[PDB]
Amino acid sequence: PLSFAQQRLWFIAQMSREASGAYHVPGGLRLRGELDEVALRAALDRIMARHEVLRTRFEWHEGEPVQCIDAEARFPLVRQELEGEAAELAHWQQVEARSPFDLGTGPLIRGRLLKQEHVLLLTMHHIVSDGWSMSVLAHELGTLYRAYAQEPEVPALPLQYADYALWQRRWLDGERQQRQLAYWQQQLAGAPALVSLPTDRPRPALQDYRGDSIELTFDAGLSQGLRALSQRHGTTLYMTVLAAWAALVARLAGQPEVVIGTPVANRQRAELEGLIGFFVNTLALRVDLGGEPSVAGLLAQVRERVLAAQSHQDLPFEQVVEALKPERSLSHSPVFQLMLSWESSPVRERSAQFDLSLHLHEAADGTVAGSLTYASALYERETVQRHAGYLKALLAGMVADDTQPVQRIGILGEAERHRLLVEWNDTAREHPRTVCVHELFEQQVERSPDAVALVYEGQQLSYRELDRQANRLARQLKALGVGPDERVAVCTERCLEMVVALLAVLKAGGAYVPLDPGYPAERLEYMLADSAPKVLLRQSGQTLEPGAGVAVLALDGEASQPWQAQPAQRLSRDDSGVQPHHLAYVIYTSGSTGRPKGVMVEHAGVVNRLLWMQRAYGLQPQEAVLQKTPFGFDVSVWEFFWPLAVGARLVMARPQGQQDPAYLVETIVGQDIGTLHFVPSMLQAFVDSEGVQRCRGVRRIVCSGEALPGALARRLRQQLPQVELHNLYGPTEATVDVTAWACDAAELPDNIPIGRPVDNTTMYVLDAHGQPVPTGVAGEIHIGGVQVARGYLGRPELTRERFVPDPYAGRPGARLYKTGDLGRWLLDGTLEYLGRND
Ligand SMILES: Nc1ncnc2c1ncn2[C@@H]1O[C@H](COP(=O)(O)O)[C@@H](O)[C@H]1O
Repeated sequence: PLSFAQQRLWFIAQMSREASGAYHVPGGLRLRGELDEVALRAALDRIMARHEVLRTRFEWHEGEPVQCIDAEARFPLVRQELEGEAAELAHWQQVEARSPFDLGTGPLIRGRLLKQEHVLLLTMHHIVSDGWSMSVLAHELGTLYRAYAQEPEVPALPLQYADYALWQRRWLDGERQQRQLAYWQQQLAGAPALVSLPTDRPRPALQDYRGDSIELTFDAGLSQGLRALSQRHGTTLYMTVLAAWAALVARLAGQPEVVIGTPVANRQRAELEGLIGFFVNTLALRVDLGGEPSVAGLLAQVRERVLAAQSHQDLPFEQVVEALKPERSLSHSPVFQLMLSWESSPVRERSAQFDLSLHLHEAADGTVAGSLTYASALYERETVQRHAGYLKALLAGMVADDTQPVQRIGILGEAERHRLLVEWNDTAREHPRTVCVHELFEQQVERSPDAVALVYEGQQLSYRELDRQANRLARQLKALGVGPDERVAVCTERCLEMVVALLAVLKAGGAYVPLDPGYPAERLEYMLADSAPKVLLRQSGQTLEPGAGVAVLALDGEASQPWQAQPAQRLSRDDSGVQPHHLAYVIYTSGSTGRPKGVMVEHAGVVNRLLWMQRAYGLQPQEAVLQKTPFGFDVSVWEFFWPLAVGARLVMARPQGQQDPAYLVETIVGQDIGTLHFVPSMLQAFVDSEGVQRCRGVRRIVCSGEALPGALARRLRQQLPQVELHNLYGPTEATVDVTAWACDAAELPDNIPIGRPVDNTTMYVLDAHGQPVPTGVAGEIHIGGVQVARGYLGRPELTRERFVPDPYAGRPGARLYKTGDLGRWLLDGTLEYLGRND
């Protein structure tokens, strides 16, 4: 656990170390033949004196750096002889390119050799070489050894690198540099500053240069098909791969435009092709994927922008970045974060200057091979391998049909597709298919009839007492026409009679409609008329009048005494006639602006939601739950019926009690509350409230409704180290909650996942065309399974738009709910909430 200054200074110190080796040009060469250590010195010294760059040093001389060219050129070759094989070669080769040079005075190109089988290692500094110059140096060394092996004084160089540098000084000052600057500032203006590729970990504040790589090859079949495809469109094999990778990245990142950089040799004139020195320049290629282009159309755009880029390749890329004046970040590279390098007809790269670096070359077999180098801090290895699979899949689709929309080509492999759709939705759990919500309570009454069921301000009802009260009212409801799918509105503040009413409606075979008296009269009257209930159960004191032939029964007070004359025996299953597919409640949701919609929720889904909750958290009969949520919110559904189904007691909070910080803590302590709910905003008030640390008896805090910030979860641990924090997600249209995540990791992330689907529930992250997206890609959350509600009461058109057929359940008639929520799968099979679709 380092401090902030130490962690910063560590990343600052280790950034320089890994980047210190990134300014070298290594190269290996195995020498087979006769042991000819005599014919090697003249071939190495002649090549040194041939290129005045290799024997050039640099000094300070009053304000600016200057070049100090020397006369004689001697080669600094260290000699050894190793016993161990693989482990020894990798160690000597690593420190060969890792041991720094002396740019001040001394050599800048080293060498090591050891043994009729030798190994000539060569390493140059980037200020006097590059990738092209390394192969030219080995090209020259092979000829000079051959001329020695047959024959002294071994074609002369046509131009000096200082002549190139002197020409560049005038060109940078000329008006051709100003035109090339004007084009690049035009081409890259307003381009996206940072690619939003899905990362397995959040981006570090300081760019971590730790890298790794994977190997990828295109077989001869795909390689030939890409050659033929590119021939049809007048593009090179590089333009085709560039077009594919950009389309893939734009699709994965959810961005319309993608900027990909490419190292260019920058030896335009045929005069500098044999020269050694720093010549590479970088070009930033802005590829647009908007408008759903076709494979042919995208290839035409890339072909034009690559040709336009290669015409303006003299301008140094540093002057492009300086002109664009971007918000330079310490966390990512400027202008682009992805590089594609292409070699034509080395050690494993562990340094990552960019997020992804795709290196590809054309092999001898006609196949295309290379590597994909990734930043270890951002991506796991399996993510990068899936990324490489997408590219190969996208390339194959471009060959199979170059007229289709490029952004709709299938890229998912069958393994990942089956994992997303099936494996991560393996939630089937057998439950009694004929049990209704109230029957869960009735089964518990028989097990513990004298146990405490309800507590409200010094009043108590046992399980038997509560069941008999509900039976009496349920028989009165039956006498007023309450039955399957019929609604019973309930208007009351919290009290014992609130739970009597809810249980009585379910026992009578109907569905309850909660009417919170705190809402405006106009709102209550709309819901009362929209639901068209048979009966209105009303607390004494409430003045809500339905008219319209609706029967009004008093819920408490002297006016409720008549239905106490009803027998307290239970109604038979044939008397109420209710079944799990019948409605249990209609709870109105606002959604946005306009009239609220009544969500019709059936018994079977509620039973499944309650049975899962007990399996996951194991509420015991001696525990207490706090009823603090307004009963017009469906979170109250499990507050009511979870403890009553398992034997625990439900403590009804004082009306508007959760808004008093003193009352909440005092009630938690005074009543031994073990489980309660918070929306994240009110959990913040709880952890900031006086005396929250007194609540060490709390067992479970369930959080839902809003995004749960990781900092709040971590803050709750410091205040109540014993409490289990659980993040639950779900809309009303899918029965309260459909995913859950326990916040029990030793280190909690800033984005707390919403978790994994609950029992008999499926989750899908789909694109605009209803197709599953790769792991980590954002898409719209769709919910399947038994908890999907029946629909919106009296809104068949809206029901049809949001409750769509389920093509993935493998059973006819199944339906999905389109949530309007954005989410993504994490690589560990957990879901992450990202926001609203609009
Ligand atoms: N754990 C959660 N994290 C983020 N948003 C949530 C969570 N739970 C619920 N929501 C949001 O609340 C909506 C449902 O609210 P409601 O239907 O009023 O219960 C969801 O569609 C989400 O937008």
